[PDB]
Amino acid sequence: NAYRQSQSRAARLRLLVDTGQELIQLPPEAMRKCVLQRACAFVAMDHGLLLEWGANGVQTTARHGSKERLSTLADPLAIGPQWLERPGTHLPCVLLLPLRGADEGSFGTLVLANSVAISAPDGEDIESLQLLATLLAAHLENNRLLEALV
Amino acid sequence: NAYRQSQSRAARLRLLVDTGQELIQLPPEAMRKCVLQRACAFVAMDHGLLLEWGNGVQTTARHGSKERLSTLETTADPLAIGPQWLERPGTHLPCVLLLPLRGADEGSFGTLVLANSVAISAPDGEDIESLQLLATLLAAHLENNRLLEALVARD
Amino acid sequence: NAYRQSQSRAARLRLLVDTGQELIQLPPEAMRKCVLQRACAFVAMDHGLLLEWGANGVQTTARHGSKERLSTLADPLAIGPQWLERPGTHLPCVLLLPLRGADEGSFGTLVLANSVAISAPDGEDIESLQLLATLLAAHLENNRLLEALV
Amino acid sequence: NAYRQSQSRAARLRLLVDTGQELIQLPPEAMRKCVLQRACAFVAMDHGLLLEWGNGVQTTARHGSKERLSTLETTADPLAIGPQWLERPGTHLPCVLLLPLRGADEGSFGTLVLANSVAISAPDGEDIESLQLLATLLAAHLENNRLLEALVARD
Repeated sequence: NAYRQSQSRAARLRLLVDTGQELIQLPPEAMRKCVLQRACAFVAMDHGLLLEWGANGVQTTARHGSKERLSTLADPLAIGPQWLERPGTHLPCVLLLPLRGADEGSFGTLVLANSVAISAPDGEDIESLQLLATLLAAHLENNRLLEALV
Repeated sequence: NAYRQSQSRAARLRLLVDTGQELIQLPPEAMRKCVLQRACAFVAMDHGLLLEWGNGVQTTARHGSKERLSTLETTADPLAIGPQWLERPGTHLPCVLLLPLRGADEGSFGTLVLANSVAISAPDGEDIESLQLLATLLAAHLENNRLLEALVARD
Repeated sequence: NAYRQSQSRAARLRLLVDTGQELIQLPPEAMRKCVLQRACAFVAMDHGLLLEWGANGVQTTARHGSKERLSTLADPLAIGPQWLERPGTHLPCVLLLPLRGADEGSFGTLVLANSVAISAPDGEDIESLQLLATLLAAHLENNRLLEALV
Repeated sequence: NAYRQSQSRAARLRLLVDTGQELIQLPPEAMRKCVLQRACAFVAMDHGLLLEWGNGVQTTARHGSKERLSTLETTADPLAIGPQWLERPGTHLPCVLLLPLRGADEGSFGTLVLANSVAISAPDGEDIESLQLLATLLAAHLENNRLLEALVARD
């Protein structure tokens, strides 16, 4: 269907351009919250987390949606996206997007989660979210390097 | 197509110059309705509202059925820079465009919210950019009014 | 000529959208400098000033190009644009764009000036610059009201 | 036209996803040439350069005749937010598009400068927005490299 493809392509492009222009203007805490919110909204998922480690110990640096439900839910060796179905739980569907930096594996992960079972985002939507995750990862790392130099 | 793009660009300029000129002339309630109505028409989106916050979020203008408009979340979004296109499949308003209002003061103090009853592709980027500027023009004028009112309240 | 019109319309639209999105993100001093620079570049004029008064006495709050040449050059009752030819001078052509606020007349003016005689910008270019001047004027006034409330 | 806009949007996405993927793989000099070449091709602009500053402004990549490129001003523009389209009638490069580079650090530290030897209309807004994001992707990666180099220099 060309209309659904048409819609698909536009939504992806707007996500990238809109999130990118905002991300580079915001201070670190706001940035992480806002990228997470925009990522979640793109796939219509009602919860999310940004997790970061190795600054080993996992820290939640942004959250979207119920903290109780999100507590009901970190692989530093992961590099690829993963869609998890979790039948009969409070967050039945979860998308994991590893944040990759200077070392092997990942130093964090974007976690997008939904309170209702839903379809996995399609391959092309994941590819766009991965591009965005690369930009976020670079800014997370750069902010850490900036602080190390200070 | 060169001709079509030139003609679309003329339409964007008319929207901006004509509405920007008129905002100067109008009282705040009239400004809000004018911008919302014109913005909705410009991109053929059949619903819209304007949200403003400082108590809490207030809906200051509406276009289209109040019933469907009620289904939209109305959260303050002071951090927002630039637009957001949202797909909300299966809902009463499956497509939504957010255009923040930001003046001279720190933070966005409102959002122009356009919405459509059926799934459509996001409007052309330069339509979106024009609507974002129209929101910015509205914001400057609404903020001016607020600030002058606040200053007269101060005595 | 449809191509020159095509070019004309695009340049005007980009000016408005680009200047507007930047203006609302910048602190007051930067804002005034950047709107002036963008205005000047739009009409390919190599000098400019932003003048403000009534905070009566005229203050230069942004400048573009040679301060010496600009010294070689304020009506608070003016409201319309004006193109001045000044034959045999250091700045042979000048565009004045009054900044209108809460009172009759203007509280400032954008001055765009060129070191070489050139054609006046066309009516449509002036109309776009006037729209931009209205946005700038509102922000100048709002910044003053903000300070008055503080 | 719906079909044409969908196809243009596919081309913008390819540019972004494909180039963004490749930036990860490449050394800094290669990153700069790749983005400049692809950006110029994408909007059919026959010249370009990349400017970066911290001594002073340095031209770090070029595309097209160095002779015509020399005619462009090379001033640091740390305050710039978003693009700028310039008409420079009668010059060697009568049309110029500026796309700032901004990372995590305060201020823009460079500009992608695209330019054309003949007057053309500004590219479509969503082409411009895509090129601006490509500059942003480049910036993040160039800044990362700079910062890691600065940190190894620190011992």
